[PDB]
Amino acid sequence: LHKEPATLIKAIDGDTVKLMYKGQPMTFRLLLVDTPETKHPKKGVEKYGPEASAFTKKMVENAKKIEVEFDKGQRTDKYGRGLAYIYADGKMVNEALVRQGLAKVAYVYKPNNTHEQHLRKSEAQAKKEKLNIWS
Ligand SMILES: Cc1cn([C@H]2C[C@H](OP(=O)(O)O)[C@@H](COP(=O)(O)O)O2)c(=O)[nH]c1=O
Ligand SMILES: [Ca+2]
Repeated sequence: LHKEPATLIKAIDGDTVKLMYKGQPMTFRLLLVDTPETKHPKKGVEKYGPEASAFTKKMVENAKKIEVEFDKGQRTDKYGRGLAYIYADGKMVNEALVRQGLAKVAYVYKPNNTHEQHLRKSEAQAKKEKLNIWS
């Protein structure tokens, strides 16, 4: 996998952010995780939804550099959102969320699962420390 630069446009929620990529505005959906819903009515505003959003926001807004890393399978989901691992000053947002108990490992679709084990170890640690979601 290779990282490429992107510029923040706006953080939408814990797992969705709008970025300028290759000179174009796009919405990215974080690969392999799911932060609680703050938007869809069919879901409501789930617990930690707001916390997860704040965490991501803070993380991307305060970063010097943002980078996107596409996996080896499809790069967009059926809604047209780019599917990537996003890094803030070299720190993976996807993992930071899981490590804090602010997201669960979800939507594992081969071959897009290069960092699945890594994300899975962080999640177990978050679970064993009973953080947020796991509290
Ligand atoms: C993360 C991810 C989500 N999606 C789809 C699965 C879900 O579709 P459905 O809308 O049918 O549930 C949705 C989850 O996104 P959200 O958490 O943003 O709702 O996005 C993919 O297709 N591939 C992915 O890699
Ligand atoms: Ca979500």
